Amino acid sequence: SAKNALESYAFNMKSAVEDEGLKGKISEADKKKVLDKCQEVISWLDANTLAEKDEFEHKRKELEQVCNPIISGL
Repeated sequence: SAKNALESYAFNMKSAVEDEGLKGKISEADKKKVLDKCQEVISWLDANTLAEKDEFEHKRKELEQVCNPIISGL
């Protein structure tokens, strides 16, 4: 269930930056970029549930790279 993993992961990063406390711990730009990216994958997840595992696996890598610069300061 790489789809479930991906969406939860994207939800998690999105929730973390958009968290009412972490919202002042991360910079607006990082918060924005990861949220937008999380929305990108999340809206894609909803569209490509039939994707292969590697599609999500790569999407995970993508999402990780967007949140990574933000998570490294969180």
